[PDB]
Amino acid sequence: LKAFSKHIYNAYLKNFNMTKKKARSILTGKASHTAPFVIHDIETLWQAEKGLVWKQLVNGLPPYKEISVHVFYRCQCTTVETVRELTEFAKSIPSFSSLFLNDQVTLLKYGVHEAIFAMLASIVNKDGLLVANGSGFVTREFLRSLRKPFSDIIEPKFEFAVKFNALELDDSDLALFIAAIILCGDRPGLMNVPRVEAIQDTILRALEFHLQANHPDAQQLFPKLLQKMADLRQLVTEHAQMMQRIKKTETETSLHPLLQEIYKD
Repeated sequence: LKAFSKHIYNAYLKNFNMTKKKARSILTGKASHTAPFVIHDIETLWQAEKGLVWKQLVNGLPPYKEISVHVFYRCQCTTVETVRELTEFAKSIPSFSSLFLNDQVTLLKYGVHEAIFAMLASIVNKDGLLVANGSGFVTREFLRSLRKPFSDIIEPKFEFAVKFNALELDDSDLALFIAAIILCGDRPGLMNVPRVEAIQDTILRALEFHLQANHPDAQQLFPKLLQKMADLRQLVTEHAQMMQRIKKTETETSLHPLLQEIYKD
């Protein structure tokens, strides 16, 4: 069961560009590494959009862009990229790839944002989060200063993150936690529910034993992670409701087609 756990952890190490270990060494928890440029206002954002590069979007901010919309587009680039990694992470686990492709799409459709938000914590601290593969740090206050639609879709994520990082989980813990969120036999339209439930239960029993070893002193941690999965469920529900309002009221902001395929139902 722990051999199954190491296989999930390696799938994680091979498919994710940023790990909590590496993220923690950047904002300096103890083992400092290197640099992060701070974007805390329009001037520094402009400087980042030149200095730490990025190249791909970065279009004007008057006729149909503006500081707040440009930041939202950046959020989209980031979420679509993490979706690609999550997909390769899932495909790297045998049981997941054995399922018929339609079931794989259904699982990813309803669980990728729950995983994204769980992972967001790894690169978040009370004051901000890293961007551009760790090369930058965007302050929490700056994000809050954005127009009222875009400035409040990210704030609740910080509140989750802070409370989530208090559990002090490591990458090996996260590998299993994310796998558990993706292999959820409770998703709408799942064709083979029994098979999925079976894979999930197995992931959850390996997670439980893994904590037993990894966190021998933490009490009620496993059931606590279970409540978090439930909280993540509600966080995504609120997130989608907010994405709904932006689509209805923010006529100039474009929406990535892939992210459009996820929320549609």
